[PDB]
Amino acid sequence: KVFGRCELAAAMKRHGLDNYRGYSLGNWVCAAKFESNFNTQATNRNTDGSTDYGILQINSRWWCNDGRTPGSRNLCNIPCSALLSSDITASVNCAKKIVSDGNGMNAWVAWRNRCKGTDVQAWIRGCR
Ligand SMILES: [Cl-]
Ligand SMILES: [Cl-]
Ligand SMILES: [Cl-]
Repeated sequence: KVFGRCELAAAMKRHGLDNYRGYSLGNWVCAAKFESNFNTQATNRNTDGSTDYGILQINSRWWCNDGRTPGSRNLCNIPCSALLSSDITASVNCAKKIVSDGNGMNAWVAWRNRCKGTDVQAWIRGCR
């Protein structure tokens, strides 16, 4: 599913991301825009052999099991395919574990490089 901007904003707010660990809703929507272009089906391979999955591009090295990342952990205890569902619950639940692990949203390279320090509330401007 390719979400609309305001459609994703509303889904992320319903699942508890608005000001989760201090990060307003626009931070998460900006993050999803540049990680996946709002596409729950997005995948991208990493040079180390891991793969990033879903609207927030969660890495199989640490967070999900895809059966092909040697020496990996599965800290969200889920298959990486669950992060590809048109239902974003698994992705959001796992994102909360990531953003709580010490580095905040700096865990997402795209957030640090394209959202951090910008006017992220523009990503939610004009939505209900
Ligand atoms: Cl599994
Ligand atoms: Cl933080
Ligand atoms: Cl914008």
